Amino acid sequence: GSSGSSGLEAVAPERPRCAYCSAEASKRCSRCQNEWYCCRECQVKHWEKHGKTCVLAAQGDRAKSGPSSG
Ligand SMILES: [Zn+2]
Ligand SMILES: [Zn+2]
Repeated sequence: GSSGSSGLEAVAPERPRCAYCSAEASKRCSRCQNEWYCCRECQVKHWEKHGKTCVLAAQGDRAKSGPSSG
């Protein structure tokens, strides 16, 4: 009996959040698209810092999706 393999750790992903109020982000920076925020209110506030991180980045790889309505 010569065996020994183990590495199937299961972990669930976490939803995005704001950077100022860590509140429901469900939004993306309309400048770099590499940040999350609840509303423009915070975006402006935490802009002095984020700014540096924000770098002109055009849209790249897009995912597939399709919402619905009731
Ligand atoms: Zn916020
Ligand atoms: Zn940005």
